[PDB]
Amino acid sequence: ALLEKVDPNKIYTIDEAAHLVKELATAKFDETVEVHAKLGIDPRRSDQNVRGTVSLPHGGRIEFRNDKTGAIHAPVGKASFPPEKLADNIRAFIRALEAHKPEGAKGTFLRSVYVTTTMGPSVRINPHS
Repeated sequence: ALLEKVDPNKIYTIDEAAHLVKELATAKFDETVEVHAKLGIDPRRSDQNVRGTVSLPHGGRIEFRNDKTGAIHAPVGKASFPPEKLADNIRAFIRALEAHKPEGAKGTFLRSVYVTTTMGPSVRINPHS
């Protein structure tokens, strides 16, 4: 079972997650791996809008933007990808995100970061790993 391979309370490192999202993807087609991050901003305030692009080391087409709840979502590869390639794409997105903490936001910028495939449990990850 998948549920028992993921600890909902545990925070995983970028490497661990990459190797775990492969055991969660069971579909016969190739699921997309997606990164989500709840930002330390206020959706209410407009000068706290995060919108930038980034080139994935292993891919390339990706531009992010905060949603109505101050959250950022982005695909970082396919579940078929070798684990080390997912791990690099995950870091490249974060390291890029962190450079955009708006001047008008006080507090931790990365409040929660997790990874998911098209179906299944989410994998909470330590972004500083």
